[PDB]
Amino acid sequence: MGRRRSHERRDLPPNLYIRNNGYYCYRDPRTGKEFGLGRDRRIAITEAIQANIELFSGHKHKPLTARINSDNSVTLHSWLDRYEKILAS
DNA sequence: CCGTTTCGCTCAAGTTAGTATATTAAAGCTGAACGAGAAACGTAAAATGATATAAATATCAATATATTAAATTAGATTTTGCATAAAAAACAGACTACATAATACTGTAAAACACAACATATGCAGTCACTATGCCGAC
Repeated sequence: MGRRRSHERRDLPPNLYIRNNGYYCYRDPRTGKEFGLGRDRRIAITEAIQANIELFSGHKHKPLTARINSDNSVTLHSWLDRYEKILAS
């Protein structure tokens, strides 16, 4: 992979970059080069967004096996089970 | 004696009957840590119980007679409780004199930055290689 995922990519489209000088670039699916898009975040992002298309349903993440995860997991039944206990008190 | 069916029971999902509180305000309860003076104890030293026997000293009744400590007065006086009042010193109530800050006003250097023509390294702009398995193709 070489770079894998990084931290700045966490909030940037697939074909988008982010140099050291807070600048963003536009990758090219022909040779691998890139150009200069914008200085802002949502601006450079939206640009790469309208380039190919938006994200998807959720998140990709597909290395080789798996790793730690700490996302959202709200549920009604789960709450209800905790509610029945509070009632007994 | 034993099996079979009805009946007493409790679990599970609808159908009704009843009563109504939150903050202020000020305590009251109780586990746990905090800080000295007096007497029961105990080993050690001083006074006393132990112990006995012929000789020395005290035990005491019954009454005369000189002696004396000391409570009982009785009058004398330091001692003790309580102010009164003025000489003497403290200290606000005045006031000008004196040295000192806040302020009144003039005199002068210079901080702080816009404005404007250049000068140019450096970040950004644009393209190819570095570095190593995908994908696609065979096994």
